[PDB]
Amino acid sequence: HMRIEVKLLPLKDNPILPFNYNYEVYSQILEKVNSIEPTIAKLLSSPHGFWTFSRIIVRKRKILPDKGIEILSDDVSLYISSSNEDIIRAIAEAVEKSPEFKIGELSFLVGDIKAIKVKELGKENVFSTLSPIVVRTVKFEGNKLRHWDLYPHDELFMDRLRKVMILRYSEVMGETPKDRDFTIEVLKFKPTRLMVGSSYIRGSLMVFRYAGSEEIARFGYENGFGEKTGLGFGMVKLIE
RNA sequence: UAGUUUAA
Repeated sequence: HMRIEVKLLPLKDNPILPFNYNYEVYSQILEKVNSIEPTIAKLLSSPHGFWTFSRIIVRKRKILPDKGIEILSDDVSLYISSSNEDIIRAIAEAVEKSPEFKIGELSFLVGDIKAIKVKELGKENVFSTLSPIVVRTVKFEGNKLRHWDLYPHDELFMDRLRKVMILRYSEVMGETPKDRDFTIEVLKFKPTRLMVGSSYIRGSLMVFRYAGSEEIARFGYENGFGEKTGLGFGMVKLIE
């Protein structure tokens, strides 16, 4: 398990961060790890989800629903996480090498790059969503095959996430997970829709209590929960 | 930041 904080610096003044920055941040991270390691940057774009990143955390904010989030604080930080040590490596160097970010009209400098300590998984534990968890099912509109975004109150929901994890864990850990049973009781929730390119993505910010696997947890902890983790979704933090 | 606008 490896988790890092990347502190960012705003320029110029009265900085305003759009809410769907979500996609771009990932795009730029893919350029940056590309130049220095085109080979490891293939895992970044992998849909099977070898990593996660969080929202850009803004500690002092004024929320102005028209324009975006107001930055009142010196620096804002973003947290990348993953199970295999070598992606974090790539990104550390990659961004420290070309620390120029722009999301919409807000340009960014990479201030320091630290390493976050990983709070030891409990026996039974609780997670807050550090970036909205996504889960989807196939849905047909007439002829073509598109997908439909799920929320915890949809019933299929709990059942996709079981598949989505077991699928993902076998597809990276390389083997089937020993114990496949888990259940998550949902303590909080807010839905969100974020933009990517021309399309939309709906996912569930939420707090919740997970029980029933060492690895499914240790795994969802490192690489996040559900689908599309690579784009900045699924990352969780463990509060108790 | 138990939180972040907009609800196919």
